[PDB]
Amino acid sequence: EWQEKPSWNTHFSEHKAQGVIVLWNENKQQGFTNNLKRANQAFLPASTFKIPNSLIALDLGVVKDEHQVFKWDGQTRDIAAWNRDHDLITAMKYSVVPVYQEFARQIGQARMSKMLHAFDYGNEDISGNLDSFWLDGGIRISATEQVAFLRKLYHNKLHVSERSQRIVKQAMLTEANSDYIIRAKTGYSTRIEPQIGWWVGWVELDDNVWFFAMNMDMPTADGLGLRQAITKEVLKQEKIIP
Amino acid sequence: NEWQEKPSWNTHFSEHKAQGVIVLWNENKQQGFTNNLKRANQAFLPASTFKIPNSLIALDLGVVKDEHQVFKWDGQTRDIAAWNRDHDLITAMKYSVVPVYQEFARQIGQARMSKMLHAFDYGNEDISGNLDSFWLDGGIRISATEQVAFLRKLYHNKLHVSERSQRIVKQAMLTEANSDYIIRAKTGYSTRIEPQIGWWVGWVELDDNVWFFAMNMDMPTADGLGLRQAITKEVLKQEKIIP
Ligand SMILES: [Cl-]
Ligand SMILES: [Cl-]
Ligand SMILES: [Cl-]
Repeated sequence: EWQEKPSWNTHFSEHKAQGVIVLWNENKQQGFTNNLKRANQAFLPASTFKIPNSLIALDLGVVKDEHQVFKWDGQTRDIAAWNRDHDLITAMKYSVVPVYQEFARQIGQARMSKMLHAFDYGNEDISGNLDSFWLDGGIRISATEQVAFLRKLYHNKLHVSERSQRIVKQAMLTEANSDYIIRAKTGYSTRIEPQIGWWVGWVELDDNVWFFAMNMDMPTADGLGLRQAITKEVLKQEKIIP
Repeated sequence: NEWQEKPSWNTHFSEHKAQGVIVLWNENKQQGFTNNLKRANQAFLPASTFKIPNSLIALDLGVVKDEHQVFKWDGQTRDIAAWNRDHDLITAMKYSVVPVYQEFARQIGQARMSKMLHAFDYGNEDISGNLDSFWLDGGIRISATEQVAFLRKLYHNKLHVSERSQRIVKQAMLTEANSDYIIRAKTGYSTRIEPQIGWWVGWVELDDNVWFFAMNMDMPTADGLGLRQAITKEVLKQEKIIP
């Protein structure tokens, strides 16, 4: 079941922001959100799509392992961190779009489409450009659907090999300390309105896992840091992290 | 492998009234560094750093099925409160839960434990002593440079166990991670046979390189346990490996 916590709206309004956070207590099989309506509203995934894209590329052997080098093609693109060699870990960390656009070209429309359906991923729709449908094409996913997808990934329940799922969860590693581990991926959809930021992932504790997915209106890139900060405010209010 | 002595790093021990060795290995350049070459090659009891090979063996023999399988508490109230509860592989490594791993060793048995440690080229490969305590008070000995040689094989999935077991153990070694680095490591604290020492062994993952490390230091009281990580981090920062 889900549970609306209207009080959670404070963490968006006090930063002059609008958005939704969805939390799922894995032990209790219970979910929470500040707004049920926006929690089920579907948006472009933008770079959160790197999670399923990585999985498919690994499963098909386009990516051999997490340290295989994807050599820069020498084309100077607008983001300097993209204009160099990467592996899967740094391609995820630096959200290196051209690396993932090449994965999509190699996967191809037929296999991309069939795998998204097998994942039950959002509307499972790849309409648009093969190399950009997750930025300006027809694919859409909600915060609650991100959580459903992530829980399957966490439990190795997607129907790719276990190895492919473990490698992707490695590549999602964002923060770890003696209190918690976070595996997650940011997103920033700017190509079509509404411009939004994403953060989806989970928090591993000693004895529970808490899945999360948030999106928020992002008129300016100046607020991108709020994706993680609002999420962390909610986690601390709920005593999930100190 | 190829080591170079940097005696100036001794200040990181002596300024804390400590005595020990740190070994650092630059994977890209295939180059090693240490404050003291002799102690870097001196073998000690591994204590709970043995949980790294013991985990690998237990996973590959199916004694442990996966990293969230529950090891029920055996009902004995031991001195370390964090031990007196159910554990999985992740939390058994994090809280260094010895009795869980003593039961693994009893399930593994002497013949398979010996064969696997020979396969890993682990230290002196000697399992003399009690099957369930030889890494705390038996015959096994391993040096800081040997720890690194072992960890490099694990990092590259080159040890003679399944890739899955190696990936699970590297996940279970996860200690710290941020936007600058990831540390996969394991502490140890050898108290049963003199000289009592502390250990920290592992590696630092950067965007473009991997730095392996193994340190040990004398530990006559538990008061200095935090220096295992703090001295390592002092060296890492001075060398610009971490901010
Ligand atoms: Cl939409
Ligand atoms: Cl992308
Ligand atoms: Cl142990």
